[PDB]
Amino acid sequence: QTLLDALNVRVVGSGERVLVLAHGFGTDQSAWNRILPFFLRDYRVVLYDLVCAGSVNPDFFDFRRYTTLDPYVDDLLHILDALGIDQCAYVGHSVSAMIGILASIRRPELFSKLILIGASPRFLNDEDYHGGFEQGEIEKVFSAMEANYEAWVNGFAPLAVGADVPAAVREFSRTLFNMRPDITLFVSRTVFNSDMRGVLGLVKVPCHIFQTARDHSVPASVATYLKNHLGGKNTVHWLNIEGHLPHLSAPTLLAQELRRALSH
Ligand SMILES: O=c1[nH]c(=O)n(-c2ccc(O)c([N+](=O)[O-])c2)c2ccccc12
Repeated sequence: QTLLDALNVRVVGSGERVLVLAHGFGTDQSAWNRILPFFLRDYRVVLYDLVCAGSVNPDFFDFRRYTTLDPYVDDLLHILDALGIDQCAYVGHSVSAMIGILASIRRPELFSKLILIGASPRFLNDEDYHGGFEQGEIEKVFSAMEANYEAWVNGFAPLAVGADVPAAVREFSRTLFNMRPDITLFVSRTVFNSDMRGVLGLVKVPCHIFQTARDHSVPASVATYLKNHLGGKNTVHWLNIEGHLPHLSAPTLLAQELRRALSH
């Protein structure tokens, strides 16, 4: 209840079937603004801000608490229990895909299906696994972010959007620049340190894996990896959308693909 207020929980739409939209890194729930109109007639939509969002009071971001994805999972389950949700479809972008995977292992009855967008269980390369990033490269990123946060945002946002969609570049820049820099750096280490490979097989809920073309954060092989390793019935959607942020860059097409996945 003070948690619902703290994380800007919003419930809209005319339907009864519950659809949770959970934003990822560098954004807030406003990233779903252009999807949302397509779900109000036939869903009950639940949106919230991760505690790291620039829209959330930075006083709530307890560095002693939010050291792994688990406490983010506790926030998500607290919200669904407080709303009296006993079953939903969940859409998680970026880190929210991994949050939803973990939540479903904790509460396998709460989710009818997960829709994962721009999802990766591991970013760092090793001898047996390609995530797309070297440890040395990530360190240099953290240094740049510390040196000049604004410059870092303005250099990274075009790469994350990927396609030449200047409105989405401005929009992602906007929400990243609203995040407090100390929070952004800490969350960025949470993201790069994540390793969800050992838990994928514990998932038993069906997963739709939405993979864009030329996603700077997620090589194509990682979407294949999720399809092979998630424990339940998996479907890969190879979206006709370029870049990591299809909800910002191609909302009308992403909305129709979500509608299709949520039907069957
Ligand atoms: O240089 C980066 N390259 C990246 O691809 N990411 C990143 C990794 C995972 C993601 O889900 C996102 N994202 O933008 O939602 C971004 C970063 C995430 C935080 C900080 C820096 C970076």
